[PDB]
Amino acid sequence: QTLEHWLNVYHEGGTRLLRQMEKEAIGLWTYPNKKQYLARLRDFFEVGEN
DNA sequence: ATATATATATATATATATATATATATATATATATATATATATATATATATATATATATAT
Repeated sequence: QTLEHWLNVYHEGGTRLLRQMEKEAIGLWTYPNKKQYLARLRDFFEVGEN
């Protein structure tokens, strides 16, 4: 997974294509809002939100 | 491994706003038609006078 690939997918289609890709590809996550993504970051790096 | 209670994401349903078309209520104007009024002419009926057809009364 790289930025170029994501941009290509987006140019091919909107949010729906990326949501489908989430299911298609392993080891990937997406979040439509920042709070959940930051929660994932926290639980990955084992730190408090501060 | 399933129930049972939160949390998040998504979709649905509703409310607001505006644009466009249609329906309803009201008023007015118009036209048409109906009905009536008016005027004129003619028809019918009755009345009166004269003419035609027929008979009788009065005066001498």
